[PDB]
Amino acid sequence: SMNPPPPETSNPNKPKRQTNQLQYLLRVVLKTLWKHQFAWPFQQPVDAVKLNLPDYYKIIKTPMDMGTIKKRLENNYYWNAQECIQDFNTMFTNCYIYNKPGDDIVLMAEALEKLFLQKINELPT
Ligand SMILES: Cn1cc(-c2ccc(C(=O)Nc3cc(-c4ccccc4)ccc3N)nc2)c2cc[nH]c2c1=O
Repeated sequence: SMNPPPPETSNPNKPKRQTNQLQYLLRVVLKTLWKHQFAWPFQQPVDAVKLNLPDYYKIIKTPMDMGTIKKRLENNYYWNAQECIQDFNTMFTNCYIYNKPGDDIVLMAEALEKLFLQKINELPT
């Protein structure tokens, strides 16, 4: 297909372990962004077929979205908080390098990124 398989969200042989930062990433960061008015373009992988973006996966080499991030957190996929932060950053980068700077999608991404950074700056140690 035009669309890749979605990113893996299960880590079957990794031990399950909570950390304060991962709890924060799920219960504060992801929860706040997931419920935001502008979350909808970002809650699932970009469907280049339905959205008619035949070049999307030519430009975007590392697809990422909040649906994948949510599942990863809910499955304890990440070994540490920085991996999860990196996925958020990748999501936003993809949006900013593919879409035109004036597009409404970019304005929505910036509002979410602002909120993301606001929450990340209060990440527990
Ligand atoms: C990251 N990213 C994402 C999307 C994306 C992803 C999903 C949608 C989607 O679901 N639209 C939708 C919206 C409505 C709706 C919403 C609000 C009010 C009324 C109607 C209804 C149906 C559909 N289908 N749109 C754009 C996208 C496009 C171009 N570039 C990107 C991009 O980089």
